[PDB]
Amino acid sequence: GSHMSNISLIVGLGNPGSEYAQTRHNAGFWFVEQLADKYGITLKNDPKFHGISGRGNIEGHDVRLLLPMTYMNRSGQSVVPFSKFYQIAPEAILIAHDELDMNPGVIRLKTGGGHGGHNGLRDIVPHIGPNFHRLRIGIGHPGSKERVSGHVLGKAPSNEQSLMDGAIDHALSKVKLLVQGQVPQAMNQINAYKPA
Ligand SMILES: Nc1ccn([C@@H]2O[C@H](CO)[C@@H](O)[C@@H]2O)c(=O)n1
Repeated sequence: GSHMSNISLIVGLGNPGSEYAQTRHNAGFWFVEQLADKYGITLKNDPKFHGISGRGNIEGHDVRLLLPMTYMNRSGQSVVPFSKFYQIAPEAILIAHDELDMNPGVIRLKTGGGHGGHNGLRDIVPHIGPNFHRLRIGIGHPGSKERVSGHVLGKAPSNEQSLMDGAIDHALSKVKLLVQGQVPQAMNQINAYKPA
């Protein structure tokens, strides 16, 4: 299975389909797809676990990537059985997701805590507990709670998209630390990112 807090499973949350691919709620997909491309990890169809998944080497470590294809609020129906089958403990899991409570261009590595109202995380924490790592990709908040669906299911304006893209790019460069178990250093160096 997994080994200590070397990250060996990286999950990106999002919704399937071209209609959702550019929406803010797919920030985790963006990160994992870009990471897969950087390291040459093939993301292939994985019907058994209701997702797309891959396995390959990141910096000398065997890592698995997962994009649930369940729709966001059923993400645990992919992540939980996958992690159980491969014997990956929460402490070895990184979940990338959009974060309403942070600005575009802000990114943070967090360990633990609740779902913060994120309905993908809400589907995962009850099963595996909170002690997985999160890459919180700021997307901003619409202001009101009745607007949250329109915000997360919206396509950001170009300035906000550029700010998210730069943050995601920065985080990609820090995955080496994570797969090596250097979570403190990764946290410091990811959380210090500024866009300008
Ligand atoms: N055909 C496409 C076009 C874009 N994207 C993703 O949407 C973000 C915003 O355009 C991009 O940053 C990101 O690539 C996608 O996944 N597939």
